Amino acid sequence: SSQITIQARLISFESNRQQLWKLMADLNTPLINELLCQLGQHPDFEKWQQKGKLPSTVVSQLCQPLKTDPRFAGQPSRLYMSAIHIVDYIYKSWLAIQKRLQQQLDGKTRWLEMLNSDAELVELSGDTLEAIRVKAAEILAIAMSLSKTLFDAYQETEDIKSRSAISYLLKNGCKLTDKEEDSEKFAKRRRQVEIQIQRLTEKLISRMPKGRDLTNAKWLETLLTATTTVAEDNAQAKRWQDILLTRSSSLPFPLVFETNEDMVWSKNQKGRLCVHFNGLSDLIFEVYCGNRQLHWFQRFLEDQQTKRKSKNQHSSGLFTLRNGHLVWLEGEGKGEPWNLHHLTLYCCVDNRLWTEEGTEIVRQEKADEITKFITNMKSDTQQALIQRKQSTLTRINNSFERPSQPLYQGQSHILVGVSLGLEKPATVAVVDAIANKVLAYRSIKQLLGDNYELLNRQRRQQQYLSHERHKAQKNFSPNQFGASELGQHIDRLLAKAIVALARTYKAGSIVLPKLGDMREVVQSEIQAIAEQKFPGYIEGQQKYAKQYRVNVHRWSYGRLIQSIQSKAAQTGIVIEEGKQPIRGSPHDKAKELALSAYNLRL
DNA sequence: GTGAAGGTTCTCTTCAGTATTAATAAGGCCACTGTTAAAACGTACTATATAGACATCTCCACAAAAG
Repeated sequence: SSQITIQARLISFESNRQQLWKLMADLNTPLINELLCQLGQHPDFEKWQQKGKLPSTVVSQLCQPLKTDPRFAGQPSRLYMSAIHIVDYIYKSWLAIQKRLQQQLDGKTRWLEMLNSDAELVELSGDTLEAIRVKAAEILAIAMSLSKTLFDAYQETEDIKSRSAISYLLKNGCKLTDKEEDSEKFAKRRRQVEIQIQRLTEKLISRMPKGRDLTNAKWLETLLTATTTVAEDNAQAKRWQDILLTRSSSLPFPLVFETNEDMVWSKNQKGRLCVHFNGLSDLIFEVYCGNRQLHWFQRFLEDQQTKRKSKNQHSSGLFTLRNGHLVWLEGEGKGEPWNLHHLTLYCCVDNRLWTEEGTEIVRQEKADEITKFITNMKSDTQQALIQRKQSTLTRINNSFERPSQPLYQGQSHILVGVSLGLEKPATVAVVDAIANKVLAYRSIKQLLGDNYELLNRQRRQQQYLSHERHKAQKNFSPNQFGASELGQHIDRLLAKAIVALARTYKAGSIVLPKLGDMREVVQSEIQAIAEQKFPGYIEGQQKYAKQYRVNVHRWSYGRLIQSIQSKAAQTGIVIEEGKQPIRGSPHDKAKELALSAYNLRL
């Protein structure tokens, strides 16, 4: 996770900002909207959902006739390209989501079929429980990936004895068990799977990507319709209401510049770094950044100047800058939108390209990938692709003469396990795995140190700000706020503390748990309990454990994992994934998480 | 004639998914019975511990006959 974003304000005189706003809002965003509409109507759309993959070129092909439609014709080539990238990534995202959800629904539907109680397994096997227990002992002795191997063994073995023995073996977590099945805990575990299947089935009714209408013409024409026309029935009037409540999108889609050299850097005579974008060189924007990021923007000019001095004998494949996003940030107050909103550039950089040693890491990664490509790839334009790839492979050998910082060296036998929990967001154990000894624990309080008071602040603000929103909603007041930025701050403080401890003990890796989807587990567990406690009373079921379900939906385990992954990559510490045990305290969970990831190395 | 804008391709994704070890629970009012200590409280079949109205025997003092 070595890619990170740095940002700066872009400043320019009003006519440059107005011209860019009108390009984005009047042409580029309407084009994106049109591409999303046409792409969702394509005759292959239903087979793209089955593959879960979009064709590499279909957005580019749809955009070609639109580039000369009077609605969209006025744009530079890179703005059409940006619109293509926006639309292509949206569907690459959405088709990947739907594909995995469909696989989850199919997987659990098979499990629901093969989850049979011992009373059902007796009939469906025709064998006594001891007989299927012995047959499961044989099938386990052959399947010795074990879970998948049993799922593979189940499907084509139509022999109901072995098929039931696999069912019995899978019910217990791929192992034998002597103890009797508690019939109500089984019936609950069956009911959980039905709820999960239903909730997956409902999630697969997701909407197609909606776009951003900045005119909101549909709202005003619906208002005129609903006020002067009789609704033909309740369903038309409901559709009218649903439109009238829909909020207006203020801001256009950002521009995306996937060619780092489509940002051209310079220093003006007042000494400020400046940038202009390919196709819009007349609009000079001035960089206004914090000094904590200035060294990156200075590097972008130095990388640009280095390759010009070498007459392009360097490769921009090793430019520290990777891509840019050009974004309008919503301004407070009033004005024309190019005056109200603040133009902001977000630059992706790869942190390894800062140093010379890290650049050598990237160079070999580039060289191996391109040598693979050239070997596997072998038309005129496809031969031109090979020649560009071969030019890259030649030019990445030329050095940028970057700062030298020796790479981190961590001991392979020292690991940090990080236990994640709802009550204690992180707990760490430094384990010496060949010694099987814990070198150090730290609690959440020791990780946060002097910041530990922020953790009670978060809980207190989450309560307070929720209640103030609840009160504000009843007044239709816009003053609705929350603690997300404090929560993000805490997760970043924890990430830095964990990695600093890992560096201090020379740990080779940080071990993080494969939590899965905690929210759908908790939500289906609690619903199965509540349906027994409040039969036929839906509101009673939804009130049951409401605050626990809320707490689990706020638990930011993904954001914390992501923050740890970024900080570890910036110091070259390996991340490993392990299985967090359910037994024990957060300290013991962290220790056994660490040691299991060591033993799982094969 | 260095700089600006614009062109071009990048493959296949029949793969990934489906199993545990699971925590005390996460429901709150209303009324309505029915237990469950455990506190408050009428009164019984007893086990003694006296207090004192009476009955009893004993020791000592007086009239009739004989030398």
